Amino acid sequence: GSSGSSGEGGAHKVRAGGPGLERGEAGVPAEFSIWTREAGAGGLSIAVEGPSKAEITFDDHKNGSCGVSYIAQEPGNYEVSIKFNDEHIPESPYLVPVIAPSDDA
Repeated sequence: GSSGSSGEGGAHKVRAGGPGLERGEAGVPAEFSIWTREAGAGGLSIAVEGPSKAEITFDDHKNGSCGVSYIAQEPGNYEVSIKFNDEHIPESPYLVPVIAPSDDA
């Protein structure tokens, strides 16, 4: 069995959602906040994979949220794999269909 190690939460007990996850754009930074007000504590991993290389920036702003952003030089469906405390959540990996924005000048 075990001795006794406190630890509540767990991958499943982790939700993620943002205005960027739903959809993204090529050349534009896609930010998104992760709702971790359920799980007790744990690490977080982000990996954006797709037809091209995507930039990633992690900056701890507060204890509540961290704020993660990623830019895709090329359009396409970037699959961002999110692992909590070394565990795959029922919401990952994520599929963000990025596209190249066409502006008329």
